[PDB]
Amino acid sequence: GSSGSSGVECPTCHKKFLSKYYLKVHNRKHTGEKPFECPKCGKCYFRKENLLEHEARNCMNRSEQVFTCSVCQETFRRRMELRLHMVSHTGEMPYKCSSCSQQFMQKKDLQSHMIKLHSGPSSG
Ligand SMILES: [Zn+2]
Ligand SMILES: [Zn+2]
Ligand SMILES: [Zn+2]
Ligand SMILES: [Zn+2]
Repeated sequence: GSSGSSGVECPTCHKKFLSKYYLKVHNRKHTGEKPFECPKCGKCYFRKENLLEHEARNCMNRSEQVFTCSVCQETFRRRMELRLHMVSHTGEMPYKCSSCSQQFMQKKDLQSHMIKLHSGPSSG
């Protein structure tokens, strides 16, 4: 049935990809001991409660690579989206700017933003 094409393969789930890059980032999950994991698909869930929900909320199903929240188990076809969504759970992003008052998830992400956008090689 389902077929793929020239590319790498996951020595864990046996899932081929277009480029190693994706394969690696994908394996990120596999690695790292976990307490529980959906016995239907294989989604590790630190908290049991979360695991149970998911099973009902959503499970393995031929569909575009999406992301699942960690509080409401939402659905995001993109990674960044989830990041901009999590803020709703914690009010707002963990990091913020001062000149523009931007928002970021990482400290370095902000510092660099102020060192390039605010402190770029241009005078604009
Ligand atoms: Zn895999
Ligand atoms: Zn599942
Ligand atoms: Zn959420
Ligand atoms: Zn800024």
